[PDB]
Amino acid sequence: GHWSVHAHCALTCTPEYDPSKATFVKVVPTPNNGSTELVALHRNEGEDGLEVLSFEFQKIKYSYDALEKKQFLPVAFPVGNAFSYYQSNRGFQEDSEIRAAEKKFGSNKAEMVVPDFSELFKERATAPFFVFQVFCVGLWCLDEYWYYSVFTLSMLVAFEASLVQQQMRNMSEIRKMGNKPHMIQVYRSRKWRPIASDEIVPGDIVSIGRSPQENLVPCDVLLLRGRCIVDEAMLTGESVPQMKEPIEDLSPDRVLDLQADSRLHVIFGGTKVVQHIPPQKATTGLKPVDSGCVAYVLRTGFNTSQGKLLRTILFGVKRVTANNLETFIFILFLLVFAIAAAAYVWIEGTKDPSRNRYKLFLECTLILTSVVPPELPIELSLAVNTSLIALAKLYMYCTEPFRIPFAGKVEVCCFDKTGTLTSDSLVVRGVAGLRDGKEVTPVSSIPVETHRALASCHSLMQLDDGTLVGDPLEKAMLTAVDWTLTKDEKVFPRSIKTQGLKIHQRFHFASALKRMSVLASYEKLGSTDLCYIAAVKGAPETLHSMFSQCPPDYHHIHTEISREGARVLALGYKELGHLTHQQAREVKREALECSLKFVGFIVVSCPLKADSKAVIREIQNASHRVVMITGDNPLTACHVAQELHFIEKAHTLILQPPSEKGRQCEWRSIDGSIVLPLARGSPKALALEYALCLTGDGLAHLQATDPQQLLRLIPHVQVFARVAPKQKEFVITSLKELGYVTLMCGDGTNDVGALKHADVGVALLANAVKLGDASIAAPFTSKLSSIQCICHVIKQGRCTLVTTLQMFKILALNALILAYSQSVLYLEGVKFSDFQATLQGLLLAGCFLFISRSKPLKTLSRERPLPNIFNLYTILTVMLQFFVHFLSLVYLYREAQARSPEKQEQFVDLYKEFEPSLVNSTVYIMAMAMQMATFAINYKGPPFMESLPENKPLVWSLAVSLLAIIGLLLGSSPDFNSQFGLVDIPVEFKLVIAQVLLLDFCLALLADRVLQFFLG
Repeated sequence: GHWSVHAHCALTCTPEYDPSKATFVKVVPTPNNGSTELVALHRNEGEDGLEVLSFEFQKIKYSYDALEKKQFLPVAFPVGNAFSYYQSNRGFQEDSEIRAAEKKFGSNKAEMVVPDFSELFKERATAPFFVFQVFCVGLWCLDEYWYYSVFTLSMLVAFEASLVQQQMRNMSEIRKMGNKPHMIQVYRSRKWRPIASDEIVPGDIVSIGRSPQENLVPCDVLLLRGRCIVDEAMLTGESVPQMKEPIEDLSPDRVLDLQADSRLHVIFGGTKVVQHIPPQKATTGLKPVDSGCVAYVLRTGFNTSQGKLLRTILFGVKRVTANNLETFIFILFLLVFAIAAAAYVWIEGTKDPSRNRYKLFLECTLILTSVVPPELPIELSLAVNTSLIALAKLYMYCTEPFRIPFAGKVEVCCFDKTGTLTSDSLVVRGVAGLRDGKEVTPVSSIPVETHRALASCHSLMQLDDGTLVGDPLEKAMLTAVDWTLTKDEKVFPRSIKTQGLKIHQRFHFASALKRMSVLASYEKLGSTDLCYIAAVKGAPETLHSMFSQCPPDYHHIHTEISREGARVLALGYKELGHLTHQQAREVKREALECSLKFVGFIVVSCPLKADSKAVIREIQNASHRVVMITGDNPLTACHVAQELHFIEKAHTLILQPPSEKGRQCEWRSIDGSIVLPLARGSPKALALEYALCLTGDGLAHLQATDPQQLLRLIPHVQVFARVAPKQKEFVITSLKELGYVTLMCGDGTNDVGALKHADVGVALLANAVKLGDASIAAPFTSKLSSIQCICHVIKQGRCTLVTTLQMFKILALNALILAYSQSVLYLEGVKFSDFQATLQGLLLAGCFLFISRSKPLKTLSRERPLPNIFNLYTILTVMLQFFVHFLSLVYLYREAQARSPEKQEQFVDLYKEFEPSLVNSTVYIMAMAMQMATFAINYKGPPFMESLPENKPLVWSLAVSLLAIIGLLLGSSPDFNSQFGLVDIPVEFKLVIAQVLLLDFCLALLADRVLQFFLG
């Protein structure tokens, strides 16, 4: 189809090479994705005298940089300009130049293109396989087999129309998620205008706000000023809304990076606005009529994140393509036996001079067309569709079907304990470090300084309804604190006679700094002066050095707290003395951390889910390896891992990078008793001796020193800890490079990048639907917080893979039987009339459809599905069965031919049509027996799928086929077999026919089962 396009383009107009004036330019799709297309260039007048030829591909604009690069390049977006310049940037000033800029840089239309069902059918009809099929149908027409042609063409067009219908049903959903265009209050020509969403262009300044109609954010915008409560669920999927901070406070020397500064300052498109905080009237700047937060438009068109993902959804694949090498080699092998049969056909026919040659070549081509089954990719699509529909009932969505089959081949599965293996809600047991010893004191008895430190240090927010929403950790601590949080960022104690604390501004968590700070002031008792007190929290290991005064048992108590597995978080509070109002704005975010005072720890219990234990046990029972990738304390992860039996060795040793440069890395055990430096040899012996786990800092050190030993060590490691999001992508890709099929289950925003690159990925959304950033483009998407989705998806993958193997085997045997039977038996002047091979076509169609709908078991088993069709078992069984059936067929033919009386007249009138015979009867009955035997023998039952009797449709179909075979062989009803035009056989030789049929069936069963037993 794609190659068929360029011939038409060449015919319409010649390709043009000269860059002076090109009428049309071919578009290279690139192997990753896309399709071959031709686009007409756009010629525009240049105001400055410089012309640019432009084209649009997938609604993405690219330009020929005739000035510097002399090549096609995408249009540069205003995001690349300096952050400080945009701070100083005012925006456009006049409307004529506004249309000038809109025309010259293009526009953005969030509406998508939905092809018509007729158009979709026409576009699918160009596929090579449908053309091959319709050619074959025409060949059956030419061989006078008119009924055969009409039935096969009807079935093929019916299935293609069914595919088009399900494609249209999917397109209807994409239409449903489409966002209707709407008016927006935007700043242009030094004024505010009512402007529709479609006509927004980058460089515009828009003051967005909480729309009374709950209108979604049109596109990505950069929050210039003000605070806003934004619900990024439908895009990002975090149940916790992410705060947005104004950039006027940001330093001008900073250079904006999308990856680093995405969460707190740039407002993504497609999100829903809940509440916007208006800036103070004292500040001088952009003044909006609607009193909404002013924002700058960075990215538009489909180059925005939501647009990128949904356009990749649309123009990525119409239907899943599975024309892999295995299918090609299957066709090739069946075609090899086809060519052998056809060669015998031609030779034996040419041995006879009387018969026509052109007709003989016609049935030769008929045999060839019959060999390649017209239903070959149809049932692969059917099996994938049935698997998808079955997997749908488990409340789990699948954005892309194609790596569903990859689920069966999984060997190593990755898990995250944060939020996925443990509930995020949890509970707080107390506040530690405020009393002598390792004992944790209740929240009631902790000092008031700890009370204010815990209460102030929170990023929680208040909605219009005022419901408390935020991080479950902060949620739980404030619940223990019990101080009310008001919409005015004032924290009031419920039962404590202390003045409330008003948070002036919040510094949020940074991954690199591993800390966050809160800056606020409290009124002194008996005076109106404002005393600024700042409470901070973060990584205890980082927070230790920043304490000015610290107890000696800090690391000791931290070690024992992490021993229990409870999440430990150090609390800090600095006096800071008295501060002025302006100086509070003056102080930067990295200055609050210095000269801190220790306040104590907090123990945060992580409750391991009970349902986790059974699924982990089952997945280890599946001859699979499980690896833990998480970010908390490494020995905390060790406690979690041993609790779920992730590690079963006598001891486990942690890896640390050495304090001094040039020192060889040395492991230390959890108890610390066993210490051994890393050896250059294989860690297999140590792994047998004890379990190994890697820390994130050690991971970085091993990356920086030499990747080789790291690559050797990764496969045998069970626990990964303190791993930042980039290094999770690192570890997933590293596991993939070893060749093991990778499965990962993640929920947090840190896991998006890793789930992007995993071979099979599932994303879990709490509560609910959120439909997170990953879940848009994750391989799979699950709505249930439990991780039973892992075992369910693995089971479905096993089932679909075994079904595909089954299907290829059935098609191979059945095609070979029908092909050889027809090929030689037409040579003997014995061809099927319309009714009988119509019947066989119905039996094949019905049996294929019923076996396509197999059901799986309830529990998985230790045995592993075969990797693919390319294994010795399949080829050896197909050949052994084929010879076992071939010998029987040859015996039947010779035994019959030794019996039928010869021709009465050598020359037969050409006008005479088919007249019934007995060889017809024997060959058709034997072929039916062979199809029945194929279906009965090759159905692999437990423990990979249900038993043979359980699949009631297939049992009924096989029973009907066997009843038809037995009734025809008996020939009890003369009307019945007369309708089929089958001549009666003498009973003395139904005896032999039945005996040889049973012998063939039993030999096939015994041979196949003994082969399975020997090569299991």
